Amino acid sequence: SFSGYLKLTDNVYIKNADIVEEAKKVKPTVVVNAANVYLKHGGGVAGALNKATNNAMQVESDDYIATNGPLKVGGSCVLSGHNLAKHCLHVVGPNVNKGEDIQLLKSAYENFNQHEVLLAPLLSAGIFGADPIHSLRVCVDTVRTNVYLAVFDKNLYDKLVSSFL
Repeated sequence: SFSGYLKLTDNVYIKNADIVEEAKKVKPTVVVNAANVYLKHGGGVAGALNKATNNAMQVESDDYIATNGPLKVGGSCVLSGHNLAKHCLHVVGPNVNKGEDIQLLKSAYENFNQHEVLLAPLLSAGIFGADPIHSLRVCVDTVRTNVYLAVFDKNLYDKLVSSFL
Protein backbone atom coordinates (compact mmCIF):
# COMPACT_ATOMS: atom_id res chain seq x y z
CA SER A 1 0.00 0.00 0.00
CA PHE A 2 1.12 3.73 0.58
CA SER A 3 4.59 4.28 2.09
CA GLY A 4 6.63 7.23 3.33
CA TYR A 5 3.68 9.56 4.00
CA LEU A 6 3.49 12.08 6.78
CA LYS A 7 0.16 11.94 8.62
CA LEU A 8 -1.45 15.43 8.80
CA THR A 9 -4.85 14.47 10.25
CA ASP A 10 -6.89 11.32 10.95
CA ASN A 11 -7.49 10.91 7.17
CA VAL A 12 -5.06 13.19 5.29
CA TYR A 13 -1.51 12.04 4.45
CA ILE A 14 1.18 13.84 2.45
CA LYS A 15 4.41 12.94 0.67
CA ASN A 16 6.95 14.70 -1.59
CA ALA A 17 6.49 12.52 -4.66
CA ASP A 18 5.77 12.49 -8.36
CA ILE A 19 2.11 11.36 -8.53
CA VAL A 20 2.84 9.38 -11.76
CA GLU A 21 5.68 7.47 -10.08
CA GLU A 22 3.55 7.06 -6.98
CA ALA A 23 0.61 5.70 -9.01
CA LYS A 24 2.84 3.22 -10.93
CA LYS A 25 4.33 2.02 -7.61
CA VAL A 26 1.08 1.69 -5.67
CA LYS A 27 -1.48 1.13 -8.46
CA PRO A 28 -4.15 2.60 -6.12
CA THR A 29 -7.88 2.03 -6.55
CA VAL A 30 -8.22 5.74 -7.38
CA VAL A 31 -5.78 8.30 -8.68
CA VAL A 32 -7.13 11.87 -8.85
CA ASN A 33 -6.35 13.94 -11.91
CA ALA A 34 -6.23 17.75 -11.80
CA ALA A 35 -8.56 17.99 -14.74
CA ASN A 36 -10.10 20.89 -16.66
CA VAL A 37 -13.78 20.89 -17.84
CA TYR A 38 -12.80 19.69 -21.32
CA LEU A 39 -10.58 16.84 -20.03
CA LYS A 40 -7.77 18.28 -22.20
CA HIS A 41 -4.75 16.83 -20.36
CA GLY A 42 -2.13 19.21 -21.69
CA GLY A 43 0.10 20.09 -18.79
CA GLY A 44 0.65 19.97 -15.04
CA VAL A 45 -0.55 16.81 -13.31
CA ALA A 46 -3.03 16.05 -16.16
CA GLY A 47 -0.37 16.18 -18.89
CA ALA A 48 1.94 14.01 -16.81
CA LEU A 49 -0.72 11.38 -15.99
CA ASN A 50 -1.89 11.31 -19.60
CA LYS A 51 1.69 10.96 -20.96
CA ALA A 52 2.19 7.99 -18.56
CA THR A 53 -0.86 6.29 -20.16
CA ASN A 54 0.68 6.74 -23.66
CA ASN A 55 -2.28 9.12 -24.42
CA ALA A 56 -4.91 6.40 -23.65
CA MET A 57 -6.34 8.71 -20.96
CA GLN A 58 -6.81 11.50 -23.56
CA VAL A 59 -8.45 9.11 -26.09
CA GLU A 60 -10.86 7.85 -23.43
CA SER A 61 -11.47 11.42 -22.22
CA ASP A 62 -12.32 12.74 -25.70
CA ASP A 63 -14.89 9.94 -26.11
CA TYR A 64 -16.32 10.86 -22.65
CA ILE A 65 -16.62 14.55 -23.68
CA ALA A 66 -18.13 13.68 -27.08
CA THR A 67 -20.88 11.75 -25.23
CA ASN A 68 -21.42 13.90 -22.13
CA GLY A 69 -20.15 17.40 -22.79
CA PRO A 70 -17.82 19.26 -20.48
CA LEU A 71 -17.66 18.81 -16.73
CA LYS A 72 -18.60 21.65 -14.36
CA VAL A 73 -15.85 23.52 -12.44
CA GLY A 74 -16.03 21.77 -9.04
CA GLY A 75 -17.25 18.55 -10.66
CA SER A 76 -15.75 15.21 -11.54
CA CYS A 77 -16.05 12.01 -13.47
CA VAL A 78 -14.67 8.52 -12.95
CA LEU A 79 -12.81 7.04 -15.85
CA SER A 80 -10.23 4.23 -16.22
CA GLY A 81 -6.95 4.52 -14.34
CA HIS A 82 -5.20 2.74 -17.27
CA ASN A 83 -1.69 1.59 -16.16
CA LEU A 84 -1.74 3.96 -13.15
CA ALA A 85 -4.73 2.94 -11.03
CA LYS A 86 -8.02 0.98 -11.21
CA HIS A 87 -9.84 4.33 -11.75
CA CYS A 88 -8.99 7.92 -12.40
CA LEU A 89 -11.21 10.44 -10.69
CA HIS A 90 -10.92 13.53 -12.92
CA VAL A 91 -11.68 16.47 -10.63
CA VAL A 92 -11.98 20.07 -11.84
CA GLY A 93 -10.73 22.56 -9.32
CA PRO A 94 -11.15 26.29 -10.12
CA ASN A 95 -8.39 27.71 -12.24
CA VAL A 96 -7.57 31.10 -10.68
CA ASN A 97 -5.59 31.97 -13.85
CA LYS A 98 -8.99 31.83 -15.72
CA GLY A 99 -10.81 33.96 -13.04
CA GLU A 100 -12.73 30.95 -11.62
CA ASP A 101 -14.31 31.23 -8.17
CA ILE A 102 -11.85 29.87 -5.53
CA GLN A 103 -14.99 29.03 -3.42
CA LEU A 104 -15.50 26.10 -5.89
CA LEU A 105 -12.37 24.44 -4.45
CA LYS A 106 -14.44 23.01 -1.56
CA SER A 107 -16.99 21.58 -4.07
CA ALA A 108 -14.09 20.06 -6.02
CA TYR A 109 -12.70 18.33 -2.88
CA GLU A 110 -16.20 17.02 -1.99
CA ASN A 111 -15.85 14.65 -4.95
CA PHE A 112 -13.12 12.81 -2.99
CA ASN A 113 -15.72 11.77 -0.36
CA GLN A 114 -17.28 9.31 -2.81
CA HIS A 115 -14.08 7.15 -2.64
CA GLU A 116 -12.79 5.38 0.49
CA VAL A 117 -9.12 6.00 -0.42
CA LEU A 118 -7.43 8.14 -3.05
CA LEU A 119 -3.97 9.10 -4.30
CA ALA A 120 -4.29 12.81 -5.19
CA PRO A 121 -2.62 16.07 -6.00
CA LEU A 122 -3.55 19.37 -4.27
CA LEU A 123 -6.48 20.72 -6.27
CA SER A 124 -6.12 24.08 -8.01
CA ALA A 125 -2.40 24.19 -7.08
CA GLY A 126 0.43 24.45 -9.67
CA ILE A 127 -0.62 25.79 -13.05
CA PHE A 128 -4.21 26.25 -11.75
CA GLY A 129 -2.94 29.29 -9.81
CA ALA A 130 -4.37 28.84 -6.32
CA ASP A 131 -2.31 29.04 -3.12
CA PRO A 132 -1.35 25.40 -2.29
CA ILE A 133 -1.43 26.18 1.46
CA HIS A 134 -5.09 27.21 1.02
CA SER A 135 -5.75 24.06 -1.07
CA LEU A 136 -4.33 21.80 1.67
CA ARG A 137 -6.49 23.60 4.26
CA VAL A 138 -9.64 23.10 2.14
CA CYS A 139 -8.62 19.46 1.61
CA VAL A 140 -8.25 18.66 5.32
CA ASP A 141 -11.50 20.57 6.17
CA THR A 142 -13.54 18.92 3.35
CA VAL A 143 -12.31 15.41 2.66
CA ARG A 144 -13.40 12.77 5.17
CA THR A 145 -12.12 9.72 3.25
CA ASN A 146 -8.44 8.61 3.22
CA VAL A 147 -6.48 10.96 0.95
CA TYR A 148 -2.78 10.45 0.14
CA LEU A 149 -1.45 13.70 -1.27
CA ALA A 150 1.54 13.66 -3.59
CA VAL A 151 3.32 17.07 -3.76
CA PHE A 152 5.85 17.15 -6.56
CA ASP A 153 7.94 20.15 -5.47
CA LYS A 154 10.18 19.44 -2.37
CA ASN A 155 10.30 23.12 -1.46
CA LEU A 156 6.50 23.42 -1.58
CA TYR A 157 6.15 20.10 0.36
CA ASP A 158 8.39 21.49 3.14
CA LYS A 159 6.47 24.79 3.23
CA LEU A 160 3.14 22.90 3.38
CA VAL A 161 4.28 20.65 6.27
CA SER A 162 6.04 23.40 8.25
CA SER A 163 3.06 25.78 7.98
CA PHE A 164 0.33 23.15 8.60
CA LEU A 165 -1.96 24.12 11.44
